Amino acid sequence: TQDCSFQHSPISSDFAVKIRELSDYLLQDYPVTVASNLQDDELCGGLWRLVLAQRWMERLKTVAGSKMQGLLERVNTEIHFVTKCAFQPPPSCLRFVQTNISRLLQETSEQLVALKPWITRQNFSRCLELQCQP
Amino acid sequence: TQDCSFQHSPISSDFAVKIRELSDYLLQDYPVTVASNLQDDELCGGLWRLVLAQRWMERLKTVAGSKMQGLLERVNTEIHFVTKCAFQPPPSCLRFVQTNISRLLQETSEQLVALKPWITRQNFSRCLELQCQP
Ligand SMILES: [Zn+2]
Ligand SMILES: [Zn+2]
Ligand SMILES: [Zn+2]
Ligand SMILES: [Zn+2]
Ligand SMILES: [Zn+2]
Ligand SMILES: [Zn+2]
Repeated sequence: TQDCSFQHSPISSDFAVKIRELSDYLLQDYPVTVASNLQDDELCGGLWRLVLAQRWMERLKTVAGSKMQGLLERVNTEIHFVTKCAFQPPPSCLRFVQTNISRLLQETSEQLVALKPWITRQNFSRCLELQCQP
Repeated sequence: TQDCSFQHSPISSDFAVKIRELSDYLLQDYPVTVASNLQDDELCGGLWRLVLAQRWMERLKTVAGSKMQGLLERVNTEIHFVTKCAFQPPPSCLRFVQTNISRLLQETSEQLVALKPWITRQNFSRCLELQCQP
């Protein structure tokens, strides 16, 4: 079974800085998406969204200018650890809804904060399969 | 009667610079619009489009990060001369279409180049009213 756990915490302490820096050069209502029906799971929840947010940082880098690429990539690095785990592609039941990139960035920050005290204490093996709610 | 002429330095020599400096920090496919059926007019064509690109620059300034505002505010200053004339509100016939902001900025640059050799020699009074193709 693919496992997923972090012995040492992957979250850096100045991640909120790299996000405020990206936001300083962003057109805040740029359309991105967020899952609208992610199952309520107090252990995998933030992790699922970080994986999704992470998938967005990559897509954004491809249509970003030389200098915006660095700000994206630098925020990408703060949450790229989620790929250390074999997360499965989103299920067909997962619905996405258009939201401002400022919303996505704000939530990502929040998820890192809430995840910080637990990232190294929990076994996240069952988070690999993203789950839906109706 | 309302007049629209420019006897000063309307278009500068360094506009492609403030623009490229803006694009380097942009998500190239950010959604904007361009008029799709602007009537054919040798004298007003570019001006009308600059008029529209200008309103976008103002708009995008209200949703931009503190530092993106500066990048914008400077590109807006390059085409700010269009607000010197009493351009009338766009006609109901004027259809708009979504386009990447990269295409808008590229076109805005091309327009300033084409308009540069003439902006201070022509009288644009008849451009105050934007027209559509039949
Ligand atoms: Zn292992
Ligand atoms: Zn160790
Ligand atoms: Zn990567
Ligand atoms: Zn200039
Ligand atoms: Zn003609
Ligand atoms: Zn003004």
